[PDB]
Amino acid sequence: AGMIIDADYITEDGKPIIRIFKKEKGEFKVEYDRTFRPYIYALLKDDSAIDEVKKITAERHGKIVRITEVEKVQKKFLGRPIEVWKLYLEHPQDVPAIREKIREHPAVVDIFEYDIPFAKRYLIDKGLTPMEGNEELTFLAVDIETLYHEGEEFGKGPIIMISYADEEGAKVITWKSIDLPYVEVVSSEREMIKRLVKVIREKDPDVIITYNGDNFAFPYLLKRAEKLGIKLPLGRDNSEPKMQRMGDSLAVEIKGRIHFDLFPVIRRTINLPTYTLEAVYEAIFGKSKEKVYAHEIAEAWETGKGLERVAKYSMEDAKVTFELGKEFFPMEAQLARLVGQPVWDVSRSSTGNLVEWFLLRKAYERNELAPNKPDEREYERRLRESYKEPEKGLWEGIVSLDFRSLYPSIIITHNVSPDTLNRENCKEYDVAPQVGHRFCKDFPGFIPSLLGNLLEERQKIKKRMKESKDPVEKKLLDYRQRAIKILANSYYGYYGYAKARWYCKECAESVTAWGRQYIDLVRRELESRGFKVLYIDTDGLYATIPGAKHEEIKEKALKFVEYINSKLPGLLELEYEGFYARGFFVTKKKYALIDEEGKIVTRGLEIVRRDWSEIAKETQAKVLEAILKHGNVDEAVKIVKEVTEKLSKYEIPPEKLVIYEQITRPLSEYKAIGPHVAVAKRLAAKGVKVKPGMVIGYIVLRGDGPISKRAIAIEEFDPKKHKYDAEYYIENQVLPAVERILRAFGYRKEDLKY
DNA sequence: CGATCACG
DNA sequence: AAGGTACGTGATCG
Ligand SMILES: [Mg+2]
Ligand SMILES: [Mg+2]
Repeated sequence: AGMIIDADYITEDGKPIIRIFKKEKGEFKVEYDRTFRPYIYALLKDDSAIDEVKKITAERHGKIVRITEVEKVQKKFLGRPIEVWKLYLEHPQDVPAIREKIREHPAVVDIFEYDIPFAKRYLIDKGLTPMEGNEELTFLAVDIETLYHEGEEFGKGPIIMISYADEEGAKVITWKSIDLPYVEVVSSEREMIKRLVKVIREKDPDVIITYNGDNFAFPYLLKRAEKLGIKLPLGRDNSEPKMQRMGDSLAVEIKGRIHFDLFPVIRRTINLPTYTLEAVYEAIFGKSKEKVYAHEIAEAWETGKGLERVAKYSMEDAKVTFELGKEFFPMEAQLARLVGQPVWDVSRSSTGNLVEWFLLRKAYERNELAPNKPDEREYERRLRESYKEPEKGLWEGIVSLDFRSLYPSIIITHNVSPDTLNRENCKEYDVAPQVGHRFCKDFPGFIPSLLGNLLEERQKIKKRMKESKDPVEKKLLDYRQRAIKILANSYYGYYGYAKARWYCKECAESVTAWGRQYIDLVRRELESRGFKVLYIDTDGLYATIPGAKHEEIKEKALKFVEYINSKLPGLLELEYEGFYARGFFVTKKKYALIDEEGKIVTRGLEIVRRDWSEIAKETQAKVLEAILKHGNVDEAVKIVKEVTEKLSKYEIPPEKLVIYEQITRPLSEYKAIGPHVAVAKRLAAKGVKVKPGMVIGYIVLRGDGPISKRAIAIEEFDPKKHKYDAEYYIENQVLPAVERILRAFGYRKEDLKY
């Protein structure tokens, strides 16, 4: 009746209850369902076996687990009818307890759909789609500033400012006197945290926007709330924000709301060497943002001087986080709806996992038994499966062309699907060029069928946009057709994704083989037009007209795409991505370009990370600037020769030689003792409370042996007594950072010293 | 070398 | 207050 924003489950008297969080004509509504039961499927060697199989037992929470009910069902598997048994369980946590007991059984051929989280199982099976309708959501951006000193335990320093922003403006809560109109002064860290809780409960936002709140703002708020003995009842059910382990990093959920962390979103959507809020804001809104570094914040807080500067930075962090959230949420909301899963989960997923959620829902709709995810063995074998070289030098006036909108059409016309591949007793088939894979034409494949529907749906949205005089629906429909384009263009890549259920190596190669015929046509037609192709990948190409005027290159390129699209049948489409003033290419997905506005765009080259020393990062940025901004590779080579000589002669300040690496576990848990851990053990031995989250700063000293034995804690480094390892900083830091870039110009590691 | 570890 | 724990690249260890 309203708009679904999330779904989860609660346990009551040992039984699961599904919770559906809704927004209905401006109001928060929570619907409960007690009737949905967890299940798996089992393919048996013979029907007789069910009598033995239904009697399988497990143990969970001290008590035994049973198969509640069994049901024989007819489904489709590998494009063939299949008879399997639906095995019902009492609680979803029963599934991981009993699934291997069922799989182990001598009469069970295989088990299926045994790793689908219960709340997602519910949404699929009940045919429920989140984010449908015109329902208007409310938003709040939240940020925090902490007092930090070098290499402190996560949460030792207090939170000193909390900022938030809305359409009503950006505000700061602090516990020191600062005279600014947007600053609220409270008495303590405890009262500042309680004020944020009060702001969230009163504003009752549907969406809480953060910039990396999954790993910084919420874990820190929770750590300080713990130390202070106070609760954070931010959930609409008064629950505290909940930390979820996603990879090695975290994910924070706020119940009844959408915690929208922009950090994974922006990282997926745009290409930047660093994802600082300042770099991101400038990239999206073309406006500069000032950074106030942690050491400046500590100095201002401790001295009590220059606090206005810190409060302005805190306020801007919230204000720009609000603006970025409003910019990036509409597309995440349309992707959620398209795949039929909540924004929380979708905003945190790869495109491959978006495809899998879309396929799982469509598989239920079409009574198609879903394949299983590969085991560790199969996953590694897929990674091991096997399926031009760029022009050297510095090129000017580079035009970029995108091929990606070609592949969905190839999958559909050739019926490329795992269920149509090398079918026995097939009457008509398509044979892939060179590779020779045969795709049955007798029935539309599961994937080609879905893709066709997706593409038809996009054409209908586009037709509705041309015929619409309402700018509000035109905006919404624009996000919708874009969301379809993103999902449709992810299928080619998905066929080759090693963790995919509907993984198909032969599908991916066949699509590559058929796609190549069009790529060779584009290449030939460009070359006859005077263009030189500098780089080609399955995704696109880069070309120039050697020694031509920039507007002439653009005009001819724009005319070229207009022409090719008129020659290519159907929905096969070439796209002019952009233009670059300069660029160079090293190998596949290793290149660097500069646009006409001076913005450097690189792929697979930059080392902007804390585990690389400043000297290596500084040298790399300088080499890229000499090449792209100055068009001078000889300047770049001289930069490297000068830096290495300076390292040899001990002319580089020790602060530019520090390496930072986080401690992620108790020190005794390490299998390999890397330099940061060798340093950490020595600190612990000295009485330092070494805990996970600590970031270890070290300098590699001159000497015999591996680097771990020669690493020193930065706080212990004495320039008089210690001598850094110049050979380590030259060969393991500086030269690796620049050798890949310079290789594009004919230099070897050996050519970059005197 | 393969295993282990960390970055964003 | 559930809920399977990404992914891909590169460096140093053992
Ligand atoms: Mg959830
Ligand atoms: Mg901040």
